[PDB]
Amino acid sequence: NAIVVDGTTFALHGAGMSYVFHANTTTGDLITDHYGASVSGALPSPPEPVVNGWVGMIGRTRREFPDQGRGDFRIPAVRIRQTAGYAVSDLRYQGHEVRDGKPGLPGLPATFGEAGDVTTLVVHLYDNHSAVAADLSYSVFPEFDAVVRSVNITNKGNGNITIEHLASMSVDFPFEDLDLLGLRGDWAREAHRMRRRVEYGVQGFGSSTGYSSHLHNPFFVLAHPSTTESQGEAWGFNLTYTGSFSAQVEKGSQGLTRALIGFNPDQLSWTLGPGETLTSPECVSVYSSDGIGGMSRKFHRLYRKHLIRSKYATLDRPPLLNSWEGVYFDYNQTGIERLARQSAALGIRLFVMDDGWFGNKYPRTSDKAGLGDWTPNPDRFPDGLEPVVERITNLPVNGTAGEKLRFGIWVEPEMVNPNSSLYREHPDWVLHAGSYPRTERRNQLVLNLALPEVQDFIIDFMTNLLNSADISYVKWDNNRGMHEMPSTRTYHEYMLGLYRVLDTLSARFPDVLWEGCASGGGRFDAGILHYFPQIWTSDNTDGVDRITIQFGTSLAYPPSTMGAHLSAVPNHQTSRTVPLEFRAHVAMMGGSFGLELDPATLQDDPEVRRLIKLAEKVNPLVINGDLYRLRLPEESQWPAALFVAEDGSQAVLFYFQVGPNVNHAAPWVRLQGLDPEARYTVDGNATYKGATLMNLGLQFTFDSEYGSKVVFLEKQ
Amino acid sequence: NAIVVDGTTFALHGAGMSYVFHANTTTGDLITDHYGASVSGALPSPPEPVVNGWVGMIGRTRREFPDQGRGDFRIPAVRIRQTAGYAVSDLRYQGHEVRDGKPGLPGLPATFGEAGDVTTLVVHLYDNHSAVAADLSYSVFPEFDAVVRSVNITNKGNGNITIEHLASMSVDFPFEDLDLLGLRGDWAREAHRMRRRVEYGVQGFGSSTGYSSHLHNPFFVLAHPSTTESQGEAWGFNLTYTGSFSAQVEKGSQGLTRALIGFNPDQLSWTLGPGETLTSPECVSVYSSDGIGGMSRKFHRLYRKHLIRSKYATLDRPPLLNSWEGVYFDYNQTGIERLARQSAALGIRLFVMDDGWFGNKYPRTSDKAGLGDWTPNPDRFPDGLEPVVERITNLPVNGTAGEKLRFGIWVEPEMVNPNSSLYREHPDWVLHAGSYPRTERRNQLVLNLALPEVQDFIIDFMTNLLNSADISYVKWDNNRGMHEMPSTRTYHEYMLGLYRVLDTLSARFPDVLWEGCASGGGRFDAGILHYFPQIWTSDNTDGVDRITIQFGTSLAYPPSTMGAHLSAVPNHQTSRTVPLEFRAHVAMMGGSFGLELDPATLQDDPEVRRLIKLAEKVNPLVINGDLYRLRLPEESQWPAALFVAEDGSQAVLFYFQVGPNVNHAAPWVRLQGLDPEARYTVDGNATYKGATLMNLGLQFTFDSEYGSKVVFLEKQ
Repeated sequence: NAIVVDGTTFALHGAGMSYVFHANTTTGDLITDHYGASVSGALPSPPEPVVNGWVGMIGRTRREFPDQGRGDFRIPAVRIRQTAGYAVSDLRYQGHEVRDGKPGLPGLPATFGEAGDVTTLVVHLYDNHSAVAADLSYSVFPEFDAVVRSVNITNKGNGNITIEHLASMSVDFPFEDLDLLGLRGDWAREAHRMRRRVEYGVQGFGSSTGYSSHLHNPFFVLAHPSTTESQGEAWGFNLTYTGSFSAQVEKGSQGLTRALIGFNPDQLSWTLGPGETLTSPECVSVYSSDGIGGMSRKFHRLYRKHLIRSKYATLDRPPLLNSWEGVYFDYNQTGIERLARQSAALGIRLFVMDDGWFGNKYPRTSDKAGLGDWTPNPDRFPDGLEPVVERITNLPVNGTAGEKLRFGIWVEPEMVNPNSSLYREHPDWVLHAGSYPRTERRNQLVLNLALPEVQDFIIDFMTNLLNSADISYVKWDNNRGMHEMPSTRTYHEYMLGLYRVLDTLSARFPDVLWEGCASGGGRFDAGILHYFPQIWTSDNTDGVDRITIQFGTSLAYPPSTMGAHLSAVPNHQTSRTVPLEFRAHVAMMGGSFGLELDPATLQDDPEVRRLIKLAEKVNPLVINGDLYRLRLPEESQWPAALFVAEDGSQAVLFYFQVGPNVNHAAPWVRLQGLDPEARYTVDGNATYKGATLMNLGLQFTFDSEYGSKVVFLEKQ
Repeated sequence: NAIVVDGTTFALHGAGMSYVFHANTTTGDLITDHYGASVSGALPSPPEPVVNGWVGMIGRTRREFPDQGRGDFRIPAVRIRQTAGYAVSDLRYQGHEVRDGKPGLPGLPATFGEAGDVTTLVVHLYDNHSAVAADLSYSVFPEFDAVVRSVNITNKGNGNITIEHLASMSVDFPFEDLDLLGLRGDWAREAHRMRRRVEYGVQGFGSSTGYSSHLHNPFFVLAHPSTTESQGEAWGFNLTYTGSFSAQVEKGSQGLTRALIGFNPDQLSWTLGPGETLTSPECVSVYSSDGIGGMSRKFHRLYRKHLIRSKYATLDRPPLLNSWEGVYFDYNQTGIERLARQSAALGIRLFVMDDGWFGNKYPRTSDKAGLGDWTPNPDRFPDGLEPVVERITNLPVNGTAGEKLRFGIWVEPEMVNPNSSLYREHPDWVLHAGSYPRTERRNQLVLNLALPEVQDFIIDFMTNLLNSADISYVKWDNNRGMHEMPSTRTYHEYMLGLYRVLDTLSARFPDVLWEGCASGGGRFDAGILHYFPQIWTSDNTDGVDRITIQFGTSLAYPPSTMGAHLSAVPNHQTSRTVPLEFRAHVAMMGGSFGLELDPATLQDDPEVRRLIKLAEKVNPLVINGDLYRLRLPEESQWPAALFVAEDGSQAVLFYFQVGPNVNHAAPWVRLQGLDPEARYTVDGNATYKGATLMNLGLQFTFDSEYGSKVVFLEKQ
């Protein structure tokens, strides 16, 4: 009984969430009644508001699919330029259907589930005067208090129409003070938490790169001002889409707040011919009454159970060594094998050969050539790739007894250098607008994945690459945004093309571990997580800054999803030097731990082998546990996080001291998410009751500029 | 004409400040009218308030010298236990006197000036029921907008009275929003700026250590919430005292705000026999209508001209090398001359021998023995101190053509180790209370400077030490607070003793550079500064923390006063590693630049030598210039300071980037204090108008974790 229909009243009920709206059988419009904690039985209906001035009754109600141009002066969820040239729309309720389970989304990633886990309501709207239909989908995963929404615009007329704006999700909030949380950043500093009070007017963010981007993530939280990581009410929203997007919160004149996410309107002019349909990407919505952190934990469990479809969602990731920051472009066969040998002697189970291996006539010896020609470079691999992959995958891994090293490889399929062979043959494969200059970023242009030719070029050279040697890992990079485009339609057709490609290649190679990447987290979104079980979090590999970046990213996405590598010091992006154990402890909070340096530069082998076994020990709890962000880096210089097994048997605490703490008391870190009346053994020694660890806590002191502790808890 | 008297109205006028109060003919009370920017002529009087409830008229007025116990329930400026046992006091105006110049204070440090720079009004109050006189002094330095206040209480009856509380200055503000600024800290983190809204109730701070302490400085600012370093009204208050203090700011039930500073009342129980007198220390107050930075510049120029009496107040300090961090206790004759030789090799002009040189039967080889025994250790100085100091003062200074190195020494006169000959001889000289444990801090006790025996002991061993070799610099340290006291009287009696000793010694050796110290800034107050031209700012020598520490101290005291040493890395207090040029540039903001490291551990002699020459070049501006804090380290990671010559012909700009600035724009630093129409050549290259440098500014970028720039300006 997760969806309940009485009359025109639709109720979606999770475990501790409820979402209730109804159709007004006088105006035909869908009106929101409640989105929050559980309600049941009869609900109080609001007294009718007195109407004065220009704002009519339509400007005073909470709406679910608001249009503009018939009296509502607030931001709309939809804009349609009709065939006759009006931008008016009057979509009136027509009927509905409830079904158990969740239909797929055509050509797009979506959450999925079976009849027990999820129930779906589709509501049908129709415009009599313009012959346009809109179908609104609502799915409830009741276990996670999640509501997944998406919308369809179908043109049933006889001329064309243009969708000038189409929000995936559109919720109207009652009059109450709200705070908006987002993640903002840029290259080497993605996912910085920002929190601001919602003001009369518009605030929000989006992306115009054509991808979800480093600048803003397609994610935001509305909270009461008093809401913390563990107290109070939060509403999260996540767009399942890798393209441009727009997120907007508007507190209207009357005091109700409108929140909406979907396509970036400015890159959506979607012509619909008679009989065509536009399908928005899904938006996943979570409510929590247990603070922002409760909201995150439901997201994390939902994505790990009903979004990440790869067989690695719950499997542990091998500690890897990536060759980029250790060797950059300057190597050949000889060096790659040197890195692989030192890798397996240290206990690393997977070796990744990053940029620099490909191109022939135009070799990838720098930023400036070879993207597009995806065959090994004979100057560097004279007998091909397969014999080197062969010798690398015969190296035994230290401290393992049995297992041999695995090999992975870097690719950037959507891109081409002008100085390449592919570009010389197919210069029209790239994104461009007529005769305008083809602007480069890092000397490359973007391939037009809206063309089926370009799609099959990528599908084919990756199928051939993965069948040419023993490759069990692919890092799929993407190092610039879209600039000039042959039409506004191409923004979303590129993404439909990329999804066909990612869908084919990941279904075709289910045993490859695929890592997304885009100069780090430039495409860190649920859209990519559907096909890839993990994403390179950031090119910033500095211990101190990775704590801010990993904490912010975990606001929406599960730590299982985050790649994190121990790097060399002084750090190549910050120039900051941080001790080796601090750097490692930070990386162990990523689902996929690894090294990214020349192992020749690290001289304490027993320490490194000791940190790699610790990484393997904590990796199961990071993959499958629940995260409690005990102390945020934004609030203090002692950030801390707690991973609790889903069944409470075990926990691991990461606790850091960032600044020096000169001549001063240290705080107490208090845990949460334990059993108050249970006993827990802390790091094999003392034994405390759950209530003590949660209401008193532990205190750690350091006499150093940087300090860190990884502490294990066993229940009894 | 700085003091205008009209009947019972008293007006104190400065360049842009007026301070106006009057005696109420009917009540005898001194009422404040205005403490702010200039007024003249007739002043508007407040309409009379309506009285309802328990708070009578006395609780609704602005009072100059408030008592309690006659209907004013607000915090009082004085409390006297009369001979009959009452704590009541009705001091009424009897008369006044205006004089040119300014009297000194009996036994206490105080500001000074001759006729043309300062004028003084004394108001006589007298209580006829109890025979108690009180005399309030107001002095105006018109050029600096400074009012200095102090009060004597004289017992003129036939019994004893007790002064249980006596504030040095007390102002009632009208009803208006106020912010309170102070300097808080502890060892190795002195002088952190703090700012808070003033609230209904009490707020403030003080010292219970017997000295002015690292924990709070005897200083505070009242400013409007909108007030910045360069805009708005600010009222500063500074207590010229090295002992315990209390500063309280109370917003009363009616909304007037009472500010008071003076003796700590809990450490003041002063009994006056018939005819006896108590003098409070003076309180300097500065008003500025040009922001908190304008108030500091007036404090800085007033202290340099009218407080710091040493001949070094406006003399350049020689670059010095201190042995403490390079060698600690472990050395003898041979290592001291090594350090001196190497120091002269770098261009260092003054070599200071720090702790560890003294002691005989209980040698000072560590923290645990020898304080009290101020003869040179024969195990470390077999032929005495004079032969070594002779060879040291013969070393020529490199790049100086002629000058010979000077020698300095460290002493801690007010302290004794139980393991010392002094203590076995005179065990009763230490501060103690009967048979209570003599609790130690850093293995030492405090000598009771209230006893003339102790004073004459300190004068004698310092005079014999300074006459026994060619010593031109003394570092007077003091490494613990007071604990047990033979009586409450002793808190102030100690200070009167300490000041007699500092007066005697500092006038007996006017050509020694005296530098105060107390575990860094434990006695960084106007009291010491009267006798010593510079003070060791903090034991923390980390370059990043000294920015905060030095900017903070500069809120009250001039940069010519602050000692700063370039240290080695990793830092001994923080463990931080910071680049040498950064470290060096931070230390050039203090008046006495120095080195505190073993010269053999230097990565670059040529770069050190070039940095010492740069210190000698910036020093005249730091000693005599006006400080403009352009950007505060509490507000961004780009702190900046500007020293402008009094005549505006030259300026030095210090600019810092503290953390890394990864992939992000940098701010503009905008100057101030220049002539908008003059032209100024920047670092011998470009030439810009003053308005351009002030309204647009300069921009600096960095590819590193830590950046710094020292940029010189010359009028044309």
